[PDB]
Amino acid sequence: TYTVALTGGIGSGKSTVADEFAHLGVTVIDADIIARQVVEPGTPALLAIAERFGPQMINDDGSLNRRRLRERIFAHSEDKAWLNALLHPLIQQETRRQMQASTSPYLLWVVPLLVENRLTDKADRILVVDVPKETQIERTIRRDGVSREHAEHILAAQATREQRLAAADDVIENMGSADAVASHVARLHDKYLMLASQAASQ
Ligand SMILES: [Cl-]
Repeated sequence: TYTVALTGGIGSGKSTVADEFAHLGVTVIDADIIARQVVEPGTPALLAIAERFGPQMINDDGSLNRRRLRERIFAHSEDKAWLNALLHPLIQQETRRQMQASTSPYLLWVVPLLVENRLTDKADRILVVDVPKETQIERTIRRDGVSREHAEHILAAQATREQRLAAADDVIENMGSADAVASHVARLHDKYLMLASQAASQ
């Protein structure tokens, strides 16, 4: 299936761009969403986490108390492997299920912040969500509860803004009026529909 990679640094707001594509019927594959889905309220995996580590793992709406789980793994690094053994097969199965259930002309793949492979191994086109460096820092401080220096450190460990822009086929600046960002998405959506038709004609 014709695949567009959606990439962007921390604080780029790319999940809001992904949502705009989703609103046009595009299947969005996002490992961060799928990881939350496999431990949703009522799931066997969430029960296993609570039965091992305790009822403090579950908040009052039934969802995972992520910080309490992070604390447990931080105290006992051996429980990383247990958690990966529980969740990794579920994440693989759910990723594949969502891909197989897709009926859209193309797929949008939200690239993780830590990328292991060349994006061109998977993507037919690369879309970078770009914002100024200071916007990344500002948004990360507000959303993630980190200090400025921490945000600057995360940036230093990610691909640079310049490397991301150079690798991109298209760039969407997640800046200015939200209406205009959404119109930019709609314009790119048309380009991707045509490219998917061209790829399928072959
Ligand atoms: Cl292309």
